[PDB]
Amino acid sequence: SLPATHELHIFGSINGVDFDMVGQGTGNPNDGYEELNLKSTKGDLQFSPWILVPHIFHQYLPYPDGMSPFQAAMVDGSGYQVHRTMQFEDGASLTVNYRYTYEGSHIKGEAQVKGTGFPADGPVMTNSLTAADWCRSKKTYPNDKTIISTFKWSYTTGNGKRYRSTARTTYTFAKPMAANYLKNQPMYVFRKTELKHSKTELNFKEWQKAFTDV
Repeated sequence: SLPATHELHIFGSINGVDFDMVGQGTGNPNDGYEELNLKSTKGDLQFSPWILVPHIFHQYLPYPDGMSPFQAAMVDGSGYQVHRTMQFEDGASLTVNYRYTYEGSHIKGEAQVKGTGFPADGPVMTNSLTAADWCRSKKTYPNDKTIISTFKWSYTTGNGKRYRSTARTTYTFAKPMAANYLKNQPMYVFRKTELKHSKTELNFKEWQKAFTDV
């Protein structure tokens, strides 16, 4: 059934330096809200925690006329895997692979990240990231077991300057999606992220709304 609570183990390397975080959260699969708390299990982070946004659960995202394909693939237990690639304007790049398991309304996420190419004088490694612009995603369905989502991303720095990226995300479903979804392409989603972060800890929130060009 539809999720209510969730945990995430997110780990890997930024610029060849390992990191690992765990924690819990909750959300509302009826209006797309997610809260997450996470803690370092190997001490201080050596990069902007903002770099983990937005990577830190589309099972919490509803569609205009019912379940999103992600909610559907959790409810029937078939599920889906995720890969995301993101390219930064300063040549950095980042990947993330997700796997989930489901226990009633509880989700367990494993997210493995590899981030490289971040200038040492750059806002990631200087920790000069303060906020995340609103972001529009475009979702398309090239066959019945795949979705592609693409978007432009932007952080605000220290000085009111902007650090950009682009992103392509690939969802791979074990069962064919329902014909419904195939018919309303593309699906857009607007999302805002908030983040409060120490060196070891952070509280994350997301707001999400799916709409067509209708």
